[PDB]
Amino acid sequence: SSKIDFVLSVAGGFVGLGNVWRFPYLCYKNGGGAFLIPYFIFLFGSGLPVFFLEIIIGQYTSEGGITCWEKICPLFSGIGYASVVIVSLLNVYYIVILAWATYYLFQSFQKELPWAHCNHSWNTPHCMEDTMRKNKSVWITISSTNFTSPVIEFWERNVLSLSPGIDHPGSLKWDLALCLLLVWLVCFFCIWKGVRSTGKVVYFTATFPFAMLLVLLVRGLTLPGAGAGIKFYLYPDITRLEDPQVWIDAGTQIFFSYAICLGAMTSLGSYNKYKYNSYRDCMLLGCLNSGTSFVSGFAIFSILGFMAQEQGVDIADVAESGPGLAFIAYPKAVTMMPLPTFWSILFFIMLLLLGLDSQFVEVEGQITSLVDLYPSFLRKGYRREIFIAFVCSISYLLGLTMVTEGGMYVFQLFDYYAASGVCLLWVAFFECFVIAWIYGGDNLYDGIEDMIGYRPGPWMKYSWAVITPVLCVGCFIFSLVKYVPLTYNKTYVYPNWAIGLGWSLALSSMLCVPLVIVIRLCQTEGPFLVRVKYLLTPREPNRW
Ligand SMILES: CC(C)CCC[C@@H](C)[C@H]1CC[C@H]2[C@@H]3CC=C4C[C@@H](O)CC[C@]4(C)[C@H]3CC[C@]12C
Ligand SMILES: CC(C)CCC[C@@H](C)[C@H]1CC[C@H]2[C@@H]3CC=C4C[C@@H](O)CC[C@]4(C)[C@H]3CC[C@]12C
Ligand SMILES: CC(C)CCC[C@@H](C)[C@H]1CC[C@H]2[C@@H]3CC=C4C[C@@H](O)CC[C@]4(C)[C@H]3CC[C@]12C
Ligand SMILES: CC(C)CCC[C@@H](C)[C@H]1CC[C@H]2[C@@H]3CC=C4C[C@@H](O)CC[C@]4(C)[C@H]3CC[C@]12C
Ligand SMILES: CC(C)CCC[C@@H](C)[C@H]1CC[C@H]2[C@@H]3CC=C4C[C@@H](O)CC[C@]4(C)[C@H]3CC[C@]12C
Ligand SMILES: [Cl-]
Ligand code: NA
Repeated sequence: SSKIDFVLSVAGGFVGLGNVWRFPYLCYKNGGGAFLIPYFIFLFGSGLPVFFLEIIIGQYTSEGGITCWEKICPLFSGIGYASVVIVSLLNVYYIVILAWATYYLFQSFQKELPWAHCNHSWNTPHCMEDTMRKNKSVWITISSTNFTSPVIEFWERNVLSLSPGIDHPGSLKWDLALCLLLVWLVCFFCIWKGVRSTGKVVYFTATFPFAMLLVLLVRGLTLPGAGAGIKFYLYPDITRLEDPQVWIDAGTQIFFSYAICLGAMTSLGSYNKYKYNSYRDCMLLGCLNSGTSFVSGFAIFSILGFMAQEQGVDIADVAESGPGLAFIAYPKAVTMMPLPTFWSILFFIMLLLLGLDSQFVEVEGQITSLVDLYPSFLRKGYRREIFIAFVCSISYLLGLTMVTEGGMYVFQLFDYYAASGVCLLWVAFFECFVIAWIYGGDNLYDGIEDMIGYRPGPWMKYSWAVITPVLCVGCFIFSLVKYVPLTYNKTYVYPNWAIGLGWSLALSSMLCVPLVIVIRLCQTEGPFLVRVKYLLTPREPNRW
């Protein structure tokens, strides 16, 4: 029957740019092995339980993020508002990764891939072919004067034209701005047309990324130096765990790949029927998502090991410890691959297919949720379409700050602060806090038992009550006690203003929870304690 195999292909995609592009870069920046220990702890202690929580709240209440929270606990409706703010910021920068992929795809159509060789305008006199780096280039006859990879030069110089600092915004790169518009135009048209159902080709869309990843994985494993990369990736370095960043990055990557804390999962749960075994699906899909990231990591690290031994440099220093590692490692593998142009086109098409799907869903979700806040006004037939255009246009302009020559720096701030980090922990802690301690985890378990058919094991409630709170709060405090500034590629120190601006992006979402609480307390009438009590009590969430 293969009912199980059918649902995964049809349900929420278990691959995204977070698997292919966010996970490898965060791992690498944090050491290969160490990152994995907090990552798996978070996956089982917070990630999977929160994922299931969001799906079931949505299923129990039959409502999306903003409205579901109001039913479960009225005073905590701010969690839904915060999720919308986080989604709005994510949509602005997630599409920038796609604009880079589109640029690489246009570049790919040439007979010779630009990143493959070094005789080009962007290339510095330092750049040397990687085969040459080991052979007579590095401290052999003339000592290596900081020689660099053609692929790295293409990314930093042709694609990014990286400025010295966020302080120099530089010129708007017209080519990346046009690529961003193309990605945005596709997004608007698919959302406006309402092209959300692709029953016949959903299979190709699901299979294509996995097939491409398998080819990349085989290429890497067959590449000399793969074992060293796999060891770097697999073997943990404990000293790293003593740093707050590895924990925050690992736990948050779990939250990122899962789309938890964005209000997407509550909405997906709402679509599910009341009597559905969502618990089985959440476990399968969450494990598959994490499994994809874990396996993709083998591919990328085997290539990094190869690059490290060709160049003759440490695996840690071979490629960027920043967003853009995928743009260096995977393109290099393609060059090694026979018929490179063909593989490059496929990889960037895959990157595009994974990202676009996610972006369409996220932007539709943002727009729908925003329309729902004021439905009568925004349900006029023209007005919804105008709203979609407005959201797409405003997000495109903000994205323009990131397609400038100093825009990579702005992108790193957005990736670190806007939809990841303390903001995700804050929303997750609150979702777990309210369900576990206000609504009552056991009370939810009565409802889950009715919906799923069987009472769930003690793991979900313990995670909501203790493990997720302790992991989220502990990581937040640890980061503050041992504070380390965001640094781009390990060598760039962000100005103090930039860190404050990044904090504001994190804070805007975070502040929504306390601010709404205050608004609710004021609006309700009565003695303070009575107000709090009424606001705490659930508004008929069973909806039988
Ligand atoms: C998300 C939106 C609404 C608010 C945040 C926008 C931030 C992240 C973006 C938008 C414009 C960007 C700025 C663009 C131009 C400048 C002036 C320059 O001399 C220093 C960099 C600086 C100051 C950038 C910092 C990052 C920046 C402020
Ligand atoms: C805004 C809508 C119409 C989409 C526009 C897309 C077009 C006009 C943009 C987006 C990506 C751009 C390309 C990006 C890469 C290259 C390869 C380079 O060696 C020559 C320029 C060229 C060929 C650019 C030409 C203009 C371009 C194709
Ligand atoms: C609706 C609102 C948020 C749109 C805001 C668009 C802003 C964030 C984007 C769009 C166009 C961008 C500008 C394009 C060109 C320049 C000239 C350059 O010498 C300084 C940076 C600057 C000034 C960019 C700053 C960021 C910028 C102003
Ligand atoms: C929502 C509640 C918990 C407020 C939390 C605010 C805390 C966690 C945030 C908000 C603003 C942040 C500060 C913003 C700017 C700077 C200057 C620089 O030296 C980095 C640290 C520091 C000092 C940040 C530390 C953490 C910070 C103080
Ligand atoms: C409870 C009912 C009345 C809904 C109230 C929603 C209000 C209180 C919430 C929802 C969205 C929230 C806003 C979302 C955007 C931002 C980010 C930054 O620019 C300042 C805070 C601010 C402005 C928030 C303030 C509080 C806010 C306006
Ligand atoms: Cl992940
Ligand atoms: Na994706």
